[PDB]
Amino acid sequence: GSSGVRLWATRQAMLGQVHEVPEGWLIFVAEQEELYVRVQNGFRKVQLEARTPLPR
Amino acid sequence: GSSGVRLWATRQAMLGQVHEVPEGWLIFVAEQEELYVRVQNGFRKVQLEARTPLPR
Amino acid sequence: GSSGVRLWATRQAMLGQVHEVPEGWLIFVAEQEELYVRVQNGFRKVQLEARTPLPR
Repeated sequence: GSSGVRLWATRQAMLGQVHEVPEGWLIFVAEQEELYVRVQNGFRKVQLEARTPLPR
Repeated sequence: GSSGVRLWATRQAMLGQVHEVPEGWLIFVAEQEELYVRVQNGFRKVQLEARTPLPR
Repeated sequence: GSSGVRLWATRQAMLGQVHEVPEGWLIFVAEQEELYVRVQNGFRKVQLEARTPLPR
């Protein structure tokens, strides 16, 4: 099957809808700059490194 | 270019189709709750943290 | 809100277009086998593990 990536502006908006995200979808929250994957009965944060700036 | 995220229920199901998944696609296997990225001649596991529960 | 995954052959190619990738998209660079997520004013590398070979 196929899933994809969903994003919300804030972790707050994301939590309001996370029950409705299917397992296997990635979830990004823009304010906090955090990435997770939805799993059975929860979600697991993806380890990210420091921000690399955009090229000049 | 654009890729996406593919999803399978189990390890065996994913291993059976992985040759046909192009590089740069993410792969989620629900049973193991593991996420990978397809790379040249194989795939690399994405490091995940412990499960965060869904809000009550 | 949904995003997705974009890929490029090389890091140089990706850097050429990364301003036009929206926040919350994942970015894969094939030659370097690196995975990032686009964030405010930059991009963050995703921690990957060693390559698992494709099944026999």
